[PDB]
Amino acid sequence: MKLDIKKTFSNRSDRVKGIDFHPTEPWVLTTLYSGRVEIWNYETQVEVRSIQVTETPVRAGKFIARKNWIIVGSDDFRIRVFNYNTGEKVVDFEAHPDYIRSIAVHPTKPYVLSGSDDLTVKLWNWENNWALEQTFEGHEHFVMCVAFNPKDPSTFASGCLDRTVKVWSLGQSTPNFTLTTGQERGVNYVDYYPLPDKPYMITASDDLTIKIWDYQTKSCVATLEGHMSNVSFAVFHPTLPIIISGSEDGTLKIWNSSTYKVEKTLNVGLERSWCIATHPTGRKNYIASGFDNGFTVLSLGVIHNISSHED
Repeated sequence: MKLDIKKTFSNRSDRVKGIDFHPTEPWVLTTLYSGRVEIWNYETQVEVRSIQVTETPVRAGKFIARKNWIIVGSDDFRIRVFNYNTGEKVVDFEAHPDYIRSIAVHPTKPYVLSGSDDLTVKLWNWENNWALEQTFEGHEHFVMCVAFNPKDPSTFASGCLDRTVKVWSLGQSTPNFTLTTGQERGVNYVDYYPLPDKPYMITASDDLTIKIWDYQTKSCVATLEGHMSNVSFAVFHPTLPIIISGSEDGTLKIWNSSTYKVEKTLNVGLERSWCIATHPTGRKNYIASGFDNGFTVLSLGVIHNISSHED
């Protein structure tokens, strides 16, 4: 209901394009516009590893903690996987002949999805030598974001500058459905509400709007306005009744996920916001965002009756 937002750690660096939390260690992975990737322990404030991977932007990065890996994608067209304990480069392959925008990791099968400016999503299988298993075609502009449905990870969503979201089934060449968003400058980000109580998705656009979608009715539930520049992302928090968005206006916004009204605007002083992560297990309700001048990790904390000053 009412939240106390605390700044756990902020680190100034080059522009953070991708970010991810490790599920069991208090670490965040950041992928930078300079071609560097970094892992930081945000509780001790100590850098655990850094790698100059390339001299092009690294826009996408995720942990594959069950394999002790990070996986990153860069504008030089390549996907690279590193063991974060040894530093070994496990694989290095051309994934797409254009920029890689987004990487998603399946929760229980050895699958990774990549979305690209080449108009496609690709599925890679690490238990079959990182083979290209399937290319999902049908989008008509840059594929900006890919995300598995955490409630049914045999399906996933792609968001695209062609103004659509497509939801797909692994193994099938045509989408289960296509959502025409009416966000006329395209979709930069798509995410799922993670719990069973709502059949919802969410998109963010350069047209300054965030939209909530019902995948049963294929309808727009709500439109959230307030950002003054391109909206880079918007996500449902996995446990708290809020949506979190970030924008080239330099702010994070927190919105009520029931009424869709804004609640807070946070300016953490790092210029434009590009990316978001939420802790996989909800530990301390940690969230993290990457910006032009670095990243911040925040803890969310619910305010109970003793301190909420309701009387």
